Amino acid sequence: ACTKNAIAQTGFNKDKYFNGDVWYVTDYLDLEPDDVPKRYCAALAAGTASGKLKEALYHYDPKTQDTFYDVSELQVESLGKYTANFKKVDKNGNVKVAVTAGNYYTFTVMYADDSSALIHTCLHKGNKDLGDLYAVLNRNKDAAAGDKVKSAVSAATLEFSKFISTKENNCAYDNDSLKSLLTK
Ligand code: HEM
Repeated sequence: ACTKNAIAQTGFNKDKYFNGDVWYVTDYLDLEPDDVPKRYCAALAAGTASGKLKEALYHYDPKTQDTFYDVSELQVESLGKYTANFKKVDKNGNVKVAVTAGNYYTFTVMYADDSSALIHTCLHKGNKDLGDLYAVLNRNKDAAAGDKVKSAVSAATLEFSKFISTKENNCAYDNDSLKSLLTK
């Protein structure tokens, strides 16, 4: 179940966030913690491609090796808050599971600057959801969370100490695929 109406950053700069570059998840918190593994790897690219607002996602379970990519065109609900219907693709953008009604995520940018961000997502996959999932992002996959983003975690009435880091999982990413997938 998702339970939070995440508030988007006041003054969110959409063009900076959606600049075509990659964001790495460094830390995450699911309010239903058993919905996701204790060890995980994830990243995304976010950009406008031929006028269309896009995200490309990458998930990797470092223990099971379960791997998947997704592409979505985001619809705007308000500045910094989006609804994304996703398609599972291979790294080259070939469709494995087409877009469908019931497959979407919400995506709220709670805080962002040039290097760091805090997001909330609620994933819906038919009648399943994966809970309220918060993620700390950085442009540098190895960056420890700094004071701007940690303060934003506090401002959301969360505790950064409870987030799970992705940093000790040997995560290696294909940035080229993420960038190219924005067009797909
Ligand atoms: C920016 C952040 C994230 C977004 C927008 C997001 C989005 C999604 C989407 C769209 C799917 C469905 C993929 C498909 O079936 O095509 C998915 C699945 C999944 N995500 Fe995420 N995710 C994010 C971060 C994470 C993180 C950090 C974790 C783990 C800690 C995670 C764990 C999972 C798992 C385990 C699944 C598979 C669910 C299933 O097998 O049905 N995700 N996510």
